Amino acid sequence: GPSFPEPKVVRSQGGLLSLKLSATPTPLAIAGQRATLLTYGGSFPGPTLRVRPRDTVRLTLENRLPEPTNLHWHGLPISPKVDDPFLEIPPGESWTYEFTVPKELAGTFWYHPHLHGRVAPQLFAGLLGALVVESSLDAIPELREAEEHLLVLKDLALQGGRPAPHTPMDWMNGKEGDLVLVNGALRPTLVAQKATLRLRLLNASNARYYRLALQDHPLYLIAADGGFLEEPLEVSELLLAPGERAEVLVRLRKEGRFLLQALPYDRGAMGMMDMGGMAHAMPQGPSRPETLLYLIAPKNPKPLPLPKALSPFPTLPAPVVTRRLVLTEDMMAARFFINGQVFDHRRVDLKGQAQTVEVWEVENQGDMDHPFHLHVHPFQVLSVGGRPFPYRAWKDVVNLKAGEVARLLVPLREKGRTVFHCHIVEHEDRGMMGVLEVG
Ligand SMILES: [Hg+2]
Ligand SMILES: [Hg+2]
Ligand SMILES: [Hg+2]
Repeated sequence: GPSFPEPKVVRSQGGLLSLKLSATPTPLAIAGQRATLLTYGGSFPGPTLRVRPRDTVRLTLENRLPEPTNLHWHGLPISPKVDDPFLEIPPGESWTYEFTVPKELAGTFWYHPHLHGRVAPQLFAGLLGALVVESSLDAIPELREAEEHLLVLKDLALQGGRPAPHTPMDWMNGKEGDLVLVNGALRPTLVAQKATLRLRLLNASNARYYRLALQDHPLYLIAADGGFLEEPLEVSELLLAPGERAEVLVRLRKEGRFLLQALPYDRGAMGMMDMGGMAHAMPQGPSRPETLLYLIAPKNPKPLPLPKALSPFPTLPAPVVTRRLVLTEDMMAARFFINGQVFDHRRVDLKGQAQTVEVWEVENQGDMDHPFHLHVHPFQVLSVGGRPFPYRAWKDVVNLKAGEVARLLVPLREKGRTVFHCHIVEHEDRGMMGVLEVG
């Protein structure tokens, strides 16, 4: 096969992507060992769905798991009557999701389960795949001539040839695994044929963070979770929290081998100690550095020039309401809260008006990082930790370190009931989720 493994792509045909996927336990070879995972389409990751604005998607999900499941069309601004976080597909049953891809949309999105209390074990076991919305912007020479790859960043732990079970500690911290994989492969080699790479990045991990840095190179950020930036932004490193996506250009500077690494990062995970009296909780400290892939540059690389511009960000109407959402933790109970409450699917927490803009102030009063995700309604991050964001782009997950406040500009789009929650998925399963109704 190609030296760099990527999920198989399924493309829309004549404006229609019609596909049947089964969620099924699947024996496969992964990282040199045999394991049974839970997969879509018999693969890990699931197939990449590649569509264009205005395409029709018709996806029938058959549930061959022993428990209920569903899909969340993560990042897509579509109706929560389709992207329905309350829908349960029982074992053996099927459900067809049908929607039209919005006209003003581009980027890397993804699909995975969202059923309260069951997300963490299902996602950890392999139920995830990417969804790419192609853009006319993709035809500009500076992108068209780049070598494009998808990197699905997802870790795993195996026990007895199956995904390792969640421990009590995993429910508190979010589960991380020792196998730190890219597209299900262990430290693959990417032998570049072109000097400019266009990498679409997806953190599909339950809880692991990826503090991305390419040896000897900067990265040029060109898209966030849900759309292009206005122009490329040069960065020395790029943190991807669980659920986040990004697209970068890499301009290879000389021949040789360069490591793409996940550098040490302390997200506030905790261990337990006993040193005289307490059987007390203690910081795990930063993650160990990981090599994600080996990038081999071609001979005499001469990168394309960067595009001068990408996509102008919409000028939003003035906001009509400000919200405050405070995140807190009870670590020893593995319970997590928004404004002092745990999720209740019967309880509406916020009621907003379609087509108005709201300001959401999300404050992390816990001691761990908490990435905050809102379904259905992409947002513009204005600032985090009191620092203004250095670009304008659509996001749907925003990371908050302990004590930080994020201020978000949230246009409400589709009407209906949807959810917002922590995307360390164990924390969502353990209560850190609320309900928004848009009318
Ligand atoms: Hg998600
Ligand atoms: Hg969700
Ligand atoms: Hg969290």
